[PDB]
Amino acid sequence: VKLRDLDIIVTAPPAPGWGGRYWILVKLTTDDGITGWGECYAASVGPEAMRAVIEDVFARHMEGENPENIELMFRRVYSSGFTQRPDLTAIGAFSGLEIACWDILGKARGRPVWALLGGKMNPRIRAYTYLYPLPHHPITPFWTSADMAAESAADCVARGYTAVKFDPAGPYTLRGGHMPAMTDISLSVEFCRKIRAAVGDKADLLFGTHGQFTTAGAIRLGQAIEPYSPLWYEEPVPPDNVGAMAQVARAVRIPVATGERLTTKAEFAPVLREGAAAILQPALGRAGGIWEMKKVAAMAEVYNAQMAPHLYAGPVEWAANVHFAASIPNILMCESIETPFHDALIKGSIRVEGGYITPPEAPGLGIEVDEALARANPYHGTGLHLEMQEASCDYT
Amino acid sequence: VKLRDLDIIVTAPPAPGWGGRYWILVKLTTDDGITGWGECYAASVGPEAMRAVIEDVFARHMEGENPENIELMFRRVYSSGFTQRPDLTAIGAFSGLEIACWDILGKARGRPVWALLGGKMNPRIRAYTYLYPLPHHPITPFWTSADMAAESAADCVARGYTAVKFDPAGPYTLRGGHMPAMTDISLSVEFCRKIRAAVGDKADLLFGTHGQFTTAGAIRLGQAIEPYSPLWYEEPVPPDNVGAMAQVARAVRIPVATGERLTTKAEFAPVLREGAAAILQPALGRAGGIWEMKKVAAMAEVYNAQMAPHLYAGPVEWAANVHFAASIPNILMCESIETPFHDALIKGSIRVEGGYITPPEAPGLGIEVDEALARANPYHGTGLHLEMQEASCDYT
Amino acid sequence: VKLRDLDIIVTAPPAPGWGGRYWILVKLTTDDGITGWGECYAASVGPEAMRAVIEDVFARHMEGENPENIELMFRRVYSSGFTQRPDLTAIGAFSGLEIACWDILGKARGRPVWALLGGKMNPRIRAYTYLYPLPHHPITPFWTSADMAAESAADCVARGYTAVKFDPAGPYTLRGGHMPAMTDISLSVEFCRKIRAAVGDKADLLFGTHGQFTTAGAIRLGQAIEPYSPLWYEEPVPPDNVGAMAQVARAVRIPVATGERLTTKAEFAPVLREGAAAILQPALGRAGGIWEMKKVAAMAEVYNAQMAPHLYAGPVEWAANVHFAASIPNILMCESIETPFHDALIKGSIRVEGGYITPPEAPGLGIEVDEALARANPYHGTGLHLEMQEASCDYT
Amino acid sequence: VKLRDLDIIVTAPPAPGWGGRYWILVKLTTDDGITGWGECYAASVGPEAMRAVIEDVFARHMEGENPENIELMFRRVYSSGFTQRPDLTAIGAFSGLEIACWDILGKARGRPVWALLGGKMNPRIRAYTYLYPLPHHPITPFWTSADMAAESAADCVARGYTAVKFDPAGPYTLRGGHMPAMTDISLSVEFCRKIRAAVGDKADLLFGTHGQFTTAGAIRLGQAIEPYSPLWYEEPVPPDNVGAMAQVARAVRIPVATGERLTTKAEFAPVLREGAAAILQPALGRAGGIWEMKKVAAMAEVYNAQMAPHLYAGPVEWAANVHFAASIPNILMCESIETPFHDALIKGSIRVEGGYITPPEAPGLGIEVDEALARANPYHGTGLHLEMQEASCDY
Amino acid sequence: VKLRDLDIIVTAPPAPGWGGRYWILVKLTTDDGITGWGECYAASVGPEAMRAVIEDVFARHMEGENPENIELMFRRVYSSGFTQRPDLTAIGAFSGLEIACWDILGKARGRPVWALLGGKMNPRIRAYTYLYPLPHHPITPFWTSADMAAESAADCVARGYTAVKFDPAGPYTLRGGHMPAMTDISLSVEFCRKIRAAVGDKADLLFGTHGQFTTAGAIRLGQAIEPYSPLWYEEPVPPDNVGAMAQVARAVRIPVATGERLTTKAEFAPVLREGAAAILQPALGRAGGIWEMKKVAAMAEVYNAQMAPHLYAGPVEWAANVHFAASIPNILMCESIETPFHDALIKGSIRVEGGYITPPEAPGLGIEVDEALARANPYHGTGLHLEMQEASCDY
Ligand SMILES: OC[C@H]1O[C@@H](O)[C@H](O)[C@@H]1O
Ligand SMILES: OC[C@H]1O[C@@H](O)[C@H](O)[C@@H]1O
Ligand SMILES: OC[C@H]1O[C@@H](O)[C@H](O)[C@@H]1O
Ligand SMILES: OC[C@H]1O[C@@H](O)[C@H](O)[C@@H]1O
Ligand SMILES: OC[C@H]1O[C@@H](O)[C@H](O)[C@@H]1O
Ligand SMILES: OC[C@H]1O[C@@H](O)[C@H](O)[C@@H]1O
Ligand SMILES: [Mg+2]
Ligand SMILES: [Mg+2]
Ligand SMILES: [Mg+2]
Ligand SMILES: [Mg+2]
Ligand SMILES: [Mg+2]
Repeated sequence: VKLRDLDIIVTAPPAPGWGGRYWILVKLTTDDGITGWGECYAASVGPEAMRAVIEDVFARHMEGENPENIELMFRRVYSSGFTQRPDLTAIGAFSGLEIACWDILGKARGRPVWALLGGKMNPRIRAYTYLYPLPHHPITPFWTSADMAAESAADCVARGYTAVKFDPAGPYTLRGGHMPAMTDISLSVEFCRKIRAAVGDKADLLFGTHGQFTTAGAIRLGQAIEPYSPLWYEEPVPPDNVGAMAQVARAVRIPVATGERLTTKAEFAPVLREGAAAILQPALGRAGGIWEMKKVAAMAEVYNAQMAPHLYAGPVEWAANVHFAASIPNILMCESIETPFHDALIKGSIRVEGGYITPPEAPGLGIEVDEALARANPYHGTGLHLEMQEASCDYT
Repeated sequence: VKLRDLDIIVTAPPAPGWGGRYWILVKLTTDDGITGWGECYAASVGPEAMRAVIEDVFARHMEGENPENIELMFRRVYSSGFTQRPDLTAIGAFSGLEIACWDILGKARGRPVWALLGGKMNPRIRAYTYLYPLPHHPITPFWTSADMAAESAADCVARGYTAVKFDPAGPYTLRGGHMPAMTDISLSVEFCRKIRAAVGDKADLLFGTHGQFTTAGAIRLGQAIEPYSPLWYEEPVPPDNVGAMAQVARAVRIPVATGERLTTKAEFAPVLREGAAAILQPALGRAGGIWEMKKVAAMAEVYNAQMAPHLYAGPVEWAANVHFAASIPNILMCESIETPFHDALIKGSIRVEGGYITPPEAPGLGIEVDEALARANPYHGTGLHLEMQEASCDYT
Repeated sequence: VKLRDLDIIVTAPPAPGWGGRYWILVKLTTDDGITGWGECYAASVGPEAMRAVIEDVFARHMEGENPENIELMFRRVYSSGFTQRPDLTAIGAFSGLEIACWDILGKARGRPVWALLGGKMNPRIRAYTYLYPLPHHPITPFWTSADMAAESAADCVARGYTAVKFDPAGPYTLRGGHMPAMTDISLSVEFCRKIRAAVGDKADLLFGTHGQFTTAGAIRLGQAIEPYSPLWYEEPVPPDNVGAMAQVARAVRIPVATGERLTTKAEFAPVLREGAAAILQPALGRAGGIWEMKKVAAMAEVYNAQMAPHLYAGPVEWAANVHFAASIPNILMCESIETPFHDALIKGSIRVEGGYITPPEAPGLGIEVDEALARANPYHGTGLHLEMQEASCDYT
Repeated sequence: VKLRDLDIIVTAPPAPGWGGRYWILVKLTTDDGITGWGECYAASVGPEAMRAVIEDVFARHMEGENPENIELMFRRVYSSGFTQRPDLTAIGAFSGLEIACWDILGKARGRPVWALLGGKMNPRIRAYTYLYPLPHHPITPFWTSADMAAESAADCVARGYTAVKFDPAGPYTLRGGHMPAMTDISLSVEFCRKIRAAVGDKADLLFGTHGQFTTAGAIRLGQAIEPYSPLWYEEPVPPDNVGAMAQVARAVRIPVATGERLTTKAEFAPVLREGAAAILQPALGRAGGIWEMKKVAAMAEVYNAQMAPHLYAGPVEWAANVHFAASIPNILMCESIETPFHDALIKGSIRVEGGYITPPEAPGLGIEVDEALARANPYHGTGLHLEMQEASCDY
Repeated sequence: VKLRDLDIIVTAPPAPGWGGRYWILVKLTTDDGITGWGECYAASVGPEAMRAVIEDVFARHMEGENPENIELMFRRVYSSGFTQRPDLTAIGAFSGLEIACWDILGKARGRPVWALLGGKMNPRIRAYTYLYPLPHHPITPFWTSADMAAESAADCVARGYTAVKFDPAGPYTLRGGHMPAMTDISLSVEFCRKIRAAVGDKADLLFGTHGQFTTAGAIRLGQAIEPYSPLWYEEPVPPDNVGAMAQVARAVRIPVATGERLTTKAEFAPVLREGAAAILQPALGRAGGIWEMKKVAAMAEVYNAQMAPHLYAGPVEWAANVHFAASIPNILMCESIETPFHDALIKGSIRVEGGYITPPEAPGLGIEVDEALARANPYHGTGLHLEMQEASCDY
């Protein structure tokens, strides 16, 4: 078969909007009518600019191609316009389209995507979630309340989650790395202490930092939270300096996790080689798609390192994560977001049950995308999927 | 003053089209009506998608801002959408806009841009050019003809050039690095031998490769051309592997030059640190603009390394290169392209004279852009500025 | 479907016998009657012991399993008996069985194997061959005759080959590395000189050493042959010391190729990481099979390195090489052996044509194995596929 | 003399089966009637296939050879079939045969094997044991019971042992390294705390992990057990990544020990060179035999590192360990397993006495193998000596 | 048996005295009357002081000991007086005594020494020699004559030698490394050119420098001789800086050989680890003896490096080299000196024949030492075995 048609749907999750301001869905159709769904993860520019980028990438490198030719299509986009180094925006476009190709391939083969990726390694995939406000928690105060976070952790654990994520360490800003305030450090310690007291040995603590810090700052914060045995320390520094992250990794006793803002094996390889991270967290809708991330997973294997696929986006990218995770021996866990809208968008096709995800057995990604629901929920705002503060860190 | 309006003009150089399929010009206007001109260098996606990207970057991060705030505007774009690592496409958009800001600043200050960048280091800037066919040379056979290249080289020296560039080493393809054919090596040797014979000591040879090669291939080719004392070996490998390039630099006795496909100090710093290149060749319309490249020039200084700004684009980016070059102690030379169209587009405001460029004394970039000429030459081709071949290297 | 039956056929090539004393072929049959062919490359012990080893591996880890589960089956064999490090014999057994699984998968999917491996990268694959005696050459004197080798090189070029391999450097012995005799060095120079004269730019020289040498000896030999621009220097030292090989790589101006005696990504990753080789030459019937070697090919990509699959065995392993090579962007060339028996054994299903190989379009490996022919050619000797002599290097 | 005959006996230890499902014994006879016994440690494939491998290795490289020629026979097998890099299965076959050659050599020389290896360094060799259930302990609950492990440790100390080993860190699986569960870490801390309280300064704690973990996971577990001063941290990661293990060694304050799944000096040298381990634990029946391990012991010397020969097998390999250990300056301790079957199989010829082993003075390995007993205890299972679980870690 | 008696004999080789001013022979006798011969290589102080050192070492650490206990006796001497780091003089004394122990052990075992060292690897051992004046060559002009050296080289080849050594690079002085004169480089080039022309492919050139040079000077000299493909570049810098030798190794395309002035595995291990030398040339009478060098040979194996035992001493140390070399898979070649005195002192027991040495089959070192001849040739001078001049390099 040959790829023929592209539809792009930008959809806005209802309030409180866990998973960001909008999700960029792509729907591909072959010349014989098979449809595949994918999801792009790219917000350097807004959704309208992303539409033009996606349409270009598809028309230029993919339209009329056999969807089997995943290596070739990656090379075309990766090399586009005499580049042949990672383009964060163009590869974001490609990744979503590549995921749709896998959905198509599974349907054409009559097999789930994982069955095409070296088969099943994992009959059940360990899941985790951020700590989100419970219904009685005021949303804004929740983010700096250790007490409320501990309640959310207790509820996650009751529900079967074996790991929970939180970031009490303060705002990320556009200036780059900063030194944490003493209050950021003490709050981070309070969170770890209270969450550990609430979950005991029943769950791991995932310290979900957002690249806020200088190397110096990341080390000072890291050392303070060591006594609570967090399973990982995520993005301790901004994503533009592998050497700086390896410095943090060598100086703190907590495993460093990173990858959500990185793209292609050309960026993941140095992270491993320099010892910057032990746990890789690519967003498949950003990092080059399923096949490219299989290449990265194999690289992680020879460093005795593991994958933990990123999710702060919709259930389509999450379905890609699940098939990917089902097929690799070095899976740690899959980030997950439980909301009515996430579930409804794929008609409950794949779910976290008792803290774990069972790989679907249906063909392709094993999802039924509610296209009507996505279209009934357009994005009207002027913001990006996520945004970085302009105001500096508060020391007063 | 504040940045107010943006106009984007995509212009096609007339046949034979030295400088690529199209140039992306940007024109900014302040709220007091000062106009500034810049040029973007970004072709992962085509002109129409780039229009949308540039509009987004301007409206989101720059509209309404004081043009003095160059550090701030860079931080905004660089961090946009929770990224804060180089985005080749978004920073390409910013870079052109940043150059227009400098044009505006120079006009507001009543000074040439170089005077705002630490003043004048270089009363004259050494230029170079590719070897282009002479009026009596057939175009297609020229590129693989050592005899014709040598004739072109003699002509360049007659007109005062002290350095000439050529790439006789074969096609660059989307597959990534390949091993050169024996004929690629022999042709490269023949070019270097005959061009050296033609120029003697009057000019340097610049071996202007396009990242065609595996590390192994780059070393085999490099050792073969060493006897002709080429001043530099440009992009010996693809731009997505700093360690690989450093392996070439250590294994060949020719200084390695690179950078036209890199962006921001976050990418240039590791190139220096690992010893991947001795000469840095940013395209200012790609790499973050003038101020960001001043940062890189300072970094090159503490490696006893030099800048050689890239030009395979229009005279507006070139003008930016000139002001940048004029203000740095560690300038090697400025890539230049002499066509009637280049000259006409800036109304002969800045020219190579006897192999050298005098920094302009007029305010701003010191150019008068022929906007009418640009608009009379629209681009409506289907191709990208430059493109990478799909067919493999030919060994037969 | 499920794997059900295994047949093992050990076949001896007739005269002149290029490709070793015997080939170990495996035939797998599923519960629904689909057949797949593979080939094991393992001769630490003889074919009778290997038959017992292959039976054990299949029954313990593979019988009853869905052939899709390539990741899982590799993990089972690789970890077998609380090992989980490379076992050369056990993995040799698995590799052939794994290749047969791929033949089955392609047949089940109705697609060529390469189509299941990320699709087609290479519509034509560059082949090479050893220099073999011409009909007018006495066989034994051929191996040390530079004059005859040159004739054979010209012959290969006339056949359309673009690279030729030869080893004039003397015997490999069980003692480990030795220093070459002055005669070994002079003969190697004479070979390179006369072969280069005979082929000019029409073909590459592949210096096909067999790990005879101490690090010191390999460097002395390497420097002597540099003037002839050999494309690679194969196994300059024994395969049991990555650091020693990297020392050679750094001290010689020729790219180092290795891998035929290595197994799994666990061994190939340090080779890349330490810069021991630029070109990886796994024997797929030894190194863990097709999928494991796709993992290695991906690792080679992030070192800007290439694959050149090894062949000193039958056409079944070669078929695996072809499908593997068809699917990777970083293919250099495929080692090939053109004998009447190789061709007859797969009924001319896949052939070298004018120095290149077209990937087959038929399902699975795209071969029709002549089982009757393999069975009519049993192995009756007491030797191993290849053997290392006991007598030392001859300096007198 | 010349090696002429090989006999292979696969024997199964009676329940509870401390030492694994089966032991592969080899018996070599020279042309003038001297017999030597050795033991192979190799289970990538089962005993049936191993018989075929052993027969091949012996017939091809050793039959008809003078047993003095240990360097040559090693080179022959190591290089077999144009290989000349470690083959886990072929070298496991060779190792047992090589041990048997040393038994023969000792007998022909009229000297204990240690006497031929540079002489006696160690009049008494420090022994250690795993913690095994006491008679009143239920077998299954014992492995996760810190209380019972502490009781067993106290008993070990009362019998003279100065070091004890235990692994409470959870299952090893075929998937490769995993992250420990919080309960794996807490249980490991509980074991270390209670065993340390039970033994005080009277014994060392040996944290006998089985390569279960990712580098990250091994560092998290390792840091938690540091306060109890464990003497070593064994196989913290799988045996297929020297760089990963070196990362653990640099990041935890406990000496790393490894080697039971490694083979030949070609694999032990990089471990030392990269600082992956401070203590080397080859299984002599796997790693290339006695002489190859003397080479490794010498390499360990120039890294100020020590040897601790592995034992999860029979008394024959153990006897090889003792002679090896007696002859080296850099011995730490010898792993030992005390069962009635181990003792009976070598007719009580060598024994742990009060936590230490005296090198025997009799010729060869100084053992009398009860061949009849070995033959009366055949292996009837379908499994391997040890096996790796398919199911993942339980969180 | 136990070591009981020590006799020291210092003997001077007659003019022209190839092999140095004197050789230090040691003779050990066991309590049951077995005799063993060894040779010490130690010249920091003269023969009389060395006598006192050897007597002390023997009486303190070895007398009354079973000669089997080679590991233990080395540890004793190595650690003597709270040292436990290489003492050139003390270990030089031990080394000769250790060689004598091996002679005794072989006699007691009824086997050649090589048979006790892992058996035979090499049925014949490749030999080499310095280029010595031919009978019609004037001795003094010979050392700086490329023409005469080439004649001697052609003669060596006619006699079956496959490698020849020479040093045209100038004097070694007590000052330490110096820069070669242009004439030193030119003469070295002339030597290499003319010797290569005389031997073609029939022999290797061994550039046998004596540590004359600074790192810079060694690199300038090394690059100039590269075109003639010398097999090795011996001791390019003084033996007291591993990092400096490694700098030469990385900067010249010739393999570096060293070790004659080094002692124990503690010094050879860093040489390998840092990549300072690819070929190791211990003098067994200096470096710790046969067993200690077997440890070093095993270390060389895991660096894919080789041994070339040093000889500028008597036939007793040479006998030790031969047995050592016979037993190791990684032998390159054995330095040899053919003089009437060498041959007579061991009664022609072991000889170079057609450029190769056959390991003896007789018990022990397989030599019959002419004790009477040794005593008939005492050393009468006041000098040292070799000496370093005080005058600087001549520019
Ligand atoms: O600048 C170096 C690059 O490496 C990666 O860590 C980041 O993507 C960054 O862009
Ligand atoms: O691939 C690693 C990064 O380094 C740079 O060389 C490339 O642009 C890439 O983004
Ligand atoms: O794969 C690398 C090797 O290092 C050693 O630790 C293992 O034996 C493995 O085979
Ligand atoms: O000896 C260590 C390993 O490195 C690799 O080069 C060989 O396969 C060997 O097994
Ligand atoms: O000079 C430092 C040490 O290194 C060795 O090379 C020398 O023997 C010396 O003792
Ligand atoms: O072992 C190498 C040398 O360095 C010093 O530490 C020792 O004394 C020894 O002589
Ligand atoms: Mg995150
Ligand atoms: Mg260029
Ligand atoms: Mg080969
Ligand atoms: Mg263990
Ligand atoms: Mg010397």
